[PDB]
Amino acid sequence: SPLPKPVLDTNGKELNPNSSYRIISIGRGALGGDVYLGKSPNSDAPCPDGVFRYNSDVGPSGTPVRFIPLSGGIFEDQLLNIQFNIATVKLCVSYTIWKVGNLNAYFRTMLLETGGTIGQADSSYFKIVKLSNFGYNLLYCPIDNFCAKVGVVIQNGKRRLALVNENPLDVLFQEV
Amino acid sequence: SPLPKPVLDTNGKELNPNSSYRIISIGRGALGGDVYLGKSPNSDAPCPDGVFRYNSDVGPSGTPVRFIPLSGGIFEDQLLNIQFNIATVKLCVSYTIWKVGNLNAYFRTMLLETGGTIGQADSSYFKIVKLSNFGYNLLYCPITPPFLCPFCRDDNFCAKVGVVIQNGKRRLALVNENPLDVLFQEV
Ligand SMILES: *[C@@H]1O[C@H](CO)[C@@H](O)[C@H](O)[C@H]1NC(C)=O
Repeated sequence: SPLPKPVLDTNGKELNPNSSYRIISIGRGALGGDVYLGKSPNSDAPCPDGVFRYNSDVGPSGTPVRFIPLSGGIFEDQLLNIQFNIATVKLCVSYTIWKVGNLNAYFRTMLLETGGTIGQADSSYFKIVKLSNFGYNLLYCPIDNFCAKVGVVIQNGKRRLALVNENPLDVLFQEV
Repeated sequence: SPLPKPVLDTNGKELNPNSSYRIISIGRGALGGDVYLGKSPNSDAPCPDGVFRYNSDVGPSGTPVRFIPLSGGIFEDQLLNIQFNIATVKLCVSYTIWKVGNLNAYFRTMLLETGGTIGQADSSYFKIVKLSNFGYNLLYCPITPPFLCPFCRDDNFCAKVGVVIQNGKRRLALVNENPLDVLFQEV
């Protein structure tokens, strides 16, 4: 019985819902590459709708996000929505909001997408956990409580975030 | 346009339409204060609609913006729209986009607001220029006749963007003199 612990950014500050963070990797160079909003393949969607991370961190920085906790603050092991915190055209507002996709028969998993909703019964909820001595992991939780770890599959040469069983993605939160 | 000059951020790097910048003050201390999206008192907008700067740089950092040229890249003396680069609800998307308000007969000028459009005939276009030899200034540049604008004189009827004190807050606004001197810090 430990009690709720705050998530901390790379500066050691508690995550604030009114701030923006890049989700960066544990690794540097070739193992680096921040999370970003990109275009998927075989995607009907009118807007960018894939959640990816870069193939190395020697290039662009990630797309910032905010965390919308269901009730109150950003704490470990607590449900929240995640949304890329940038301006889009009216059409694409939905497509900043993280969502888990339909089970993809080739990968035999669900890939992370955008196009969901904030704070509803149909929304995709995630939690931030410390499964490790350094950094955090993201889990997807429907409706401990039957969650799934987020990691990466390789899709058209890109790092596509997806649900996995082993090697989840280790991340830190870098205030923007 | 004696060869076209890209606008540079605080690292000397050319500004890009797909990055975000904070608009920061140039002076530090009490002269400091980044641009932010704030709630206007005396506005019935359904979302915050005021372009302000903080009263010193000890407070929060500014609301990031992106620059959206009418055409092409980001260059000095070239028309662009400006938008605070943040997620909002659908009804509030407009209120990330910079525009010039109507004549405020009390301040005897127009206040900078959000509520605008991007890349249309009705959009509020601005330019990034170099008046003083350190940092940049913003101008508002009417693309139709500014019947209503007191300070739309300069050259092409462009007006200097500066600051007025509204409920003890620095509110951006068209000024006759003392333009706001700004640097762009990549987010
Ligand atoms: C910004 O926009 C260009 C437009 O083609 C795109 O290739 C790129 O992702 C971005 N980066 C740079 C450095 O231009």
